[PDB]
Amino acid sequence: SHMSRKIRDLIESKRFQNVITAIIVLNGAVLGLLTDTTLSASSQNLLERVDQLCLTIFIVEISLKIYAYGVRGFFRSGWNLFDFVIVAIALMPRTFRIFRVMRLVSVIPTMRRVVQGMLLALPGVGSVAALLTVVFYIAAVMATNLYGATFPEWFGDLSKSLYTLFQVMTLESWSMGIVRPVMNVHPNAWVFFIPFIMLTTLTVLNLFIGIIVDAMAITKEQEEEAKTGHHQEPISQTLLHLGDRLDRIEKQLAQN
Amino acid sequence: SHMSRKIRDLIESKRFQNVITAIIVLNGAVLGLLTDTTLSASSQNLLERVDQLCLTIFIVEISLKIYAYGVRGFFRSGWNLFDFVIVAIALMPRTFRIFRVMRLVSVIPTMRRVVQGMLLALPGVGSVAALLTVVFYIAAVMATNLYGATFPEWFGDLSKSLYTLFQVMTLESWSMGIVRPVMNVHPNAWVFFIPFIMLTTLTVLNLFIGIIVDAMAITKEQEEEAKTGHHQEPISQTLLHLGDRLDRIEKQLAQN
Amino acid sequence: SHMSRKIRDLIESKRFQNVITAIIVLNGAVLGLLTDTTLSASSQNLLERVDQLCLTIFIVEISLKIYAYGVRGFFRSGWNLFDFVIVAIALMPRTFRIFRVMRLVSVIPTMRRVVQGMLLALPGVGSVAALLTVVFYIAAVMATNLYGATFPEWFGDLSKSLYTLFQVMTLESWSMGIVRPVMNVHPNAWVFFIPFIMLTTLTVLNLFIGIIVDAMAITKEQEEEAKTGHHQEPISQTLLHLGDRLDRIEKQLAQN
Amino acid sequence: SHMSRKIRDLIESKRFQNVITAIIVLNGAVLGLLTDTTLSASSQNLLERVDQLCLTIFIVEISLKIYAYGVRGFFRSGWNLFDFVIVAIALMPRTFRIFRVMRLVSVIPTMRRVVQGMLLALPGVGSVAALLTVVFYIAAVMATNLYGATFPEWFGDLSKSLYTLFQVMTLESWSMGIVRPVMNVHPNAWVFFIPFIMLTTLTVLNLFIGIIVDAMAITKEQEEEAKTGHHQEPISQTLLHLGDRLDRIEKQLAQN
Ligand SMILES: CCCCCCCCCC(=O)N(CCO)C[C@@H](O)[C@@H](O)[C@@H](O)[C@@H](O)CO
Ligand SMILES: CCCCCCCCCC(=O)N(CCO)C[C@@H](O)[C@@H](O)[C@@H](O)[C@@H](O)CO
Ligand SMILES: CCCCCCCCCC(=O)N(CCO)C[C@@H](O)[C@@H](O)[C@@H](O)[C@@H](O)CO
Ligand SMILES: CCCCCCCCCC(=O)N(CCO)C[C@@H](O)[C@@H](O)[C@@H](O)[C@@H](O)CO
Ligand code: NA
Ligand code: NA
Ligand code: NA
Repeated sequence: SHMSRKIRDLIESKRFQNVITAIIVLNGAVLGLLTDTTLSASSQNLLERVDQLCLTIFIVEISLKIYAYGVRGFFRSGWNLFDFVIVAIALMPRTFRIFRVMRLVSVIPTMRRVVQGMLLALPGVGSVAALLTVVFYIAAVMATNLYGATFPEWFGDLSKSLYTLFQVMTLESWSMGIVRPVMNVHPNAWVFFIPFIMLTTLTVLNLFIGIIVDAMAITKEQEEEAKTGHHQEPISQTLLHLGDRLDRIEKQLAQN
Repeated sequence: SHMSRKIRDLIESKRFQNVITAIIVLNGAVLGLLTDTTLSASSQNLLERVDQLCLTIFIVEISLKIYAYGVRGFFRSGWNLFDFVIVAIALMPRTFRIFRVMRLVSVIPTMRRVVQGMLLALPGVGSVAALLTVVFYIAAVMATNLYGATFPEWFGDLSKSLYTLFQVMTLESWSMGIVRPVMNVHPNAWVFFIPFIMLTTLTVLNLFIGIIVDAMAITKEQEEEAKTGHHQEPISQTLLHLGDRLDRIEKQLAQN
Repeated sequence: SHMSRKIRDLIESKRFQNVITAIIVLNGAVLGLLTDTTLSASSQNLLERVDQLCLTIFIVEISLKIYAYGVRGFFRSGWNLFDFVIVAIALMPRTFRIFRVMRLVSVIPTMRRVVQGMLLALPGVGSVAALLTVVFYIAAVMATNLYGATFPEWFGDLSKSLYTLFQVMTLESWSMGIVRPVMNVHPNAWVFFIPFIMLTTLTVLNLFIGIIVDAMAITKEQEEEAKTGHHQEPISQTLLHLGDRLDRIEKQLAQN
Repeated sequence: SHMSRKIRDLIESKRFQNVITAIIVLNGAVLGLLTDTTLSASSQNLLERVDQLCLTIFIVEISLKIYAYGVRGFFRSGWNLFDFVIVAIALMPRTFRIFRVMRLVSVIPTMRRVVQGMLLALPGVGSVAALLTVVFYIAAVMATNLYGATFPEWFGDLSKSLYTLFQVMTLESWSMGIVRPVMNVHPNAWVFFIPFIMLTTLTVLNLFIGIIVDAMAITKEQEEEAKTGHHQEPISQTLLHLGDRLDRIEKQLAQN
């Protein structure tokens, strides 16, 4: 229909995106002002009405999209489903309303592309992340059995051990706060903690670098495709096509 | 005119740059000596006169440049505008006079190229930086509402929360100083702080690596252009021109 | 024989790997539950029987493999030898039974490939690691002689000095906890500690980056070979073969 | 002469390097044992004689080299000059004798190549290092003037400010130890310290990454040259030579 097509063009315009972005920012500002515990009853009531107005504008925006794309066509996108859930959970009584400021990511295409690159890079580091998880679990069981009776606040149970080993991997007071006090009772505890630090810092840096390198390459391809319609072909494909042109001319020269 | 041309050649010489660099260093040294609170009145007066002499030499230098390049031609460069502002603000009464040691960057071309590469890499990481800003704002609102009444020095208001979340992202006493004391009152606070650390450290490292990788490539191109007049063409352009030469010879062999 | 061939196909199936993986996870869960010191005698007895059952399943699995591959054929693989040692040490009475959760790495091929890439990258960083070791040894001898009599808990002997220099390299309380107290007695101690930090942080980051970059490239080749049978040839080999095709056609055109 | 040639072949053999390496290790071990303050007079005397024996073996080694290469030919190498200085300073009475364990780097060629790559990468990061130095100097002058009277232990003078800003750049107790106590007196001090941290951590990581990336590439070329006599030509040179072969065959086909 012509009407649904005029609505799609309104939705996909730069001005509509700018208005929705401004309402997300306004809603985020009123939720930030609502943290101020010194506000008067009238000021709080006013800010709650601005929040209610912002939420109504998002309802109109979402309904406008579902009509212009169709129920199955709208829910086909993960970003639209996210926008729908974020707005729908506010209707029908979580206390974390500030999470709808995440709509700045879903509404702005360049920010959406950064997050997409990070999410798409996750499967590729799954085995490095599983290796770190295995090391953490093994270390937490060992630390609990080794130090739980003598240092129960840090290692009294599996949950406590996982927490203090995460602190140890981040290098936060690992020695003055944790390992020197442990070594006063268990002199060889450095044999456990120093290899734990070497392994986890190497593995977490491998995990982070793997995410970053891949996310940057995916996002760069997505930026190229969003502007020109296509991305730069990999150097391997360029060299493959160069070799194909050489086979075509070699078959020639030989007998032609 | 011949005079303006002789002045331009004086300004663009290696000896003039070396003299201006020496005056910036001398001015920086006298401002560093002026921090010593034990100095006599005569010693302070002497150093203030050396500072005044340095500032007069920069006025002569700047005027010499504005005459030799023209008002619009001088202000066409951002570095010249910076040099002009830095010297002009000293005339007419900020207390931070030490900021004119930044002229070492604007005067030395290799240092100027490092800063240029860093500034030019900023637009390309704008979406990663905006994502970190969104995460910080959301986390600061949540932390204020969750912990502000029980830990008001760290999370009593939005400003306090942003400050302590910046400390938490840098891993500084995050656990022994902040999260273990918070968990004594809110046992599940690790559910907030550990994902906050994982997300912000990954995102800030993505931001820093993106700046560094791009700044290094831009600065390297600028060094090449400043020495030879041109930079190394990207491998994609070399492979494109190689494919063009193959099309020219294939059209040949086929029927020639 | 046909029987050994039917057993090999059972062992190499996805379902057999999934069952062995589930038994490793179950054994890891019962060893994690056994850390809970509040368990009843009956609960502990039950968990010890589940652990015994898991260990028997691994014995059947290992025996099944040794028969289907031969004694020399099974021990030809380092992963099979690891699986054998891990299970065999449990029979005949270390207290660290949780180390058999490392079998998740040896049993899952994608996790095995991550560890293989890390182990294979170690020879290539051996000289960077030896340089860090030389710097640590020299610094520990100097720190012991310089500060051992005045700060014996941190530098009283070589072992203590190596431990506190490892803490200093990780930047943990290096200044508020170690160097400011040392400088109260030895004012120029920053001349030792600040160059030590600059050198070791640069060298350890070189060591970690060298491991990560190489492990990622080796693991990526191993993933390619495990799926297609071969890996992507290096760009140097592609350009070498491209130059060979040009020599074949140049010898032609010249006189043909 | 034949004798000098037989001596050069002895010096350049793998067995002579292995003997000199073993004497460096032995000398390092006796200097490490000499740190033990509980040793008897006889044990100390014995270790000092082993140190004296090691030093005599290095004198014979150095003299053997100066005769076999000539005075100007020996001193032509920076490593030989280093080996000469290190041994010669021990004769004629620094207390840091442990520095002759640095001869492990000069004697072992693969370790020598790592250090060479790091030294050769230094000129290329000189402008990034100068930028960090300029930022540190400016910040130290500002911090001294801003906080020196209220926090004289940390910022009382330029030297104190440089030290605590180096601690702040390493993120060590930057907030709980330095900036929160400063903000109790100067509430806006975060406006100084947070941009200082952002700038210096970005710049020091740029400095470290620039050193590492270049040192790794130089060392890899040096390893290739030491084994085969030549290094891998850069991809740019391979593509340049590929384009030259295309010009030779295009001039042909056109009219041949
Ligand atoms: C891979 C990273 C995994 C990090 C998270 C692991 C710990 C999660 C469980 C947990 O933290 N607790 C269990 C829920 O009660 C709370 C405590 O057991 C523990 O945090 C102790 O530190 C307490 O003493 C705090 O007061
Ligand atoms: C993205 C990074 C953003 C980091 C900076 C955010 C905080 C900026 C505002 C601010 O720090 N203050 C507001 C100006 O008054 C001061 C305090 O609210 C706060 O710093 C508390 O820590 C006080 O208790 C200090 O004494
Ligand atoms: C390359 C990294 C090497 C790091 C490990 C070096 C130290 C290993 C030896 C060691 O730590 N000790 C010797 C065994 O007794 C124990 C103590 O000498 C020392 O840890 C002191 O800190 C004590 O005061 C602890 O209570
Ligand atoms: C680019 C990195 C530069 C870091 C090094 C800068 C400081 C060097 C000078 C120095 O540290 N001192 C001057 C020599 O006396 C000593 C003290 O002024 C200072 O260290 C204070 O912390 C004292 O209170 C220690 O007790
Ligand atoms: Na700390
Ligand atoms: Na740190
Ligand atoms: Na600390």
